[PDB]
Amino acid sequence: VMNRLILAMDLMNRDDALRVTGEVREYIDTVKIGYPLVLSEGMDIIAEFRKRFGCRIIANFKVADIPETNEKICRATFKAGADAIIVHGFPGADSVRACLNVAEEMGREVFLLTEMSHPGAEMFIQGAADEIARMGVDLGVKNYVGPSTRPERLSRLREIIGQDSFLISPGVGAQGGDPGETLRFADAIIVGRSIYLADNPAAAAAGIIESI
Amino acid sequence: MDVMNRLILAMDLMNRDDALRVTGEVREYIDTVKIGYPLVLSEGMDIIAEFRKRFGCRIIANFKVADIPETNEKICRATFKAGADAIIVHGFPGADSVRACLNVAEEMGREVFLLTEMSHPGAEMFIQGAADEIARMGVDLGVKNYVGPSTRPERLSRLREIIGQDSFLISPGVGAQGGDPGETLRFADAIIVGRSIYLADNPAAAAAGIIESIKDLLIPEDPAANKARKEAELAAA
Ligand SMILES: O=c1cnn([C@@H]2O[C@H](COP(=O)(O)O)[C@@H](O)[C@H]2O)c(=O)[nH]1
Ligand SMILES: O=c1cnn([C@@H]2O[C@H](COP(=O)(O)O)[C@@H](O)[C@H]2O)c(=O)[nH]1
Repeated sequence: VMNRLILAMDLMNRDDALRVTGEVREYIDTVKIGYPLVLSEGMDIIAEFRKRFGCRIIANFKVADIPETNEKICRATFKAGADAIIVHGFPGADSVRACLNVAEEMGREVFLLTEMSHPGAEMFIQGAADEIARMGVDLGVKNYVGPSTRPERLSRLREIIGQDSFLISPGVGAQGGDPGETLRFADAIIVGRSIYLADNPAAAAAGIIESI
Repeated sequence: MDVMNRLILAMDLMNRDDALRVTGEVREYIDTVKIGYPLVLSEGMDIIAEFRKRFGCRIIANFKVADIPETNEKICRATFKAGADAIIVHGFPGADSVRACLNVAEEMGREVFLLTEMSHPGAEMFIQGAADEIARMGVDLGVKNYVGPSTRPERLSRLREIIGQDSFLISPGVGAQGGDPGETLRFADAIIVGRSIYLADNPAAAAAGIIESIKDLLIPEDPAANKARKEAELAAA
């Protein structure tokens, strides 16, 4: 099946970002580009990564606005070339639907963020996570994001979304999540700092590929 | 901060030429412009510095920051380096995520606006239920600027009760979203208007008309005087 390792490229300058992604090109086929890089180098960086690496791109933009603005953000992001975009479910169904409509029109994918992996996630997001996942199912969402740091929550999310839904999980490495335990429930893991901060990113990526 | 005429333009057009033209047509009425991702993702972050260079207006980056602490810090640094005076941050992700933003703003001398409740229908599903707690979290963290819904003025008064009168509160949803400017300005310090102005056949006339409606509420310009006014409005509410 698919490669189970996704690189979160959150370096903030083009030279370092391109150099490091190039070094691990052999180990990953999907790169998640977020605002740290986009706000520092521009949306054109998406097209450049696709040209240089031939990878799929997930725009980790945590879309969380009203429907009208969400539609605009998705349209600009897919025109820039991203294959998928990560959307927050907490702002509600209408906001998620606006994203899905644009994705359906352009043949792209929406990933719904159900529960985040950081400590602060326990304050409000965790309590809404199961309902958000259910909302996703009701809306026809097929791609989800869940926390590597809480495997029991990942298990519960998997129960709600089913075996056919695709689940990716961040929080591996720097945040404390374990690749193996995470992959008992998620289809793929997201790894950022553990790879990109390393003196030898290729060796770091290779090591993760090894343990899984 | 003090917002001229209590009106903030939400400039969500997606091309530079139209955005600069409309803002230029209404600059005599406002001194605060809110720029979000529709414009930034289309024209680049350099658009913020261009607006500051051209108009001298205050710029609030409406980025709805909602990531983990580490990423939030990066987004705020990049945004403030680009010229934004303030940034809007979501509180649903928790206290550590908001704190990360506040620390950068404190270090760089900028401001953080905490979004407590959104104005769209979907806000009722999860946000509204967490809104009072998010506002209290903001108070506990030292947050001094907030965003609340013009579409639910009664929710705004409750929010105002939690944050006090010294906190600055702005509110979107007026115009296209159907929000009530009059009831909203009993509680918020300023309203945000996007489409009703930028999609108008004459943006300047649209802005002028809204300001006339605001001036008719007889809201004091002096902060101390409006504080007294707001205290009485809240007691009545
Ligand atoms: O619940 C979470 C936690 N983290 N991330 C993102 O995944 C990456 C994780 O990076 P890291 O491996 O360096 O901690 C970063 O881009 C981060 O914003 C999410 O999208 N959701
Ligand atoms: O709770 C809300 C609702 N809307 N907005 C934003 O405020 C503006 C309102 O625009 P409008 O006047 O065209 O409806 C847009 O930029 C929108 O993303 C918020 O920040 N928070």
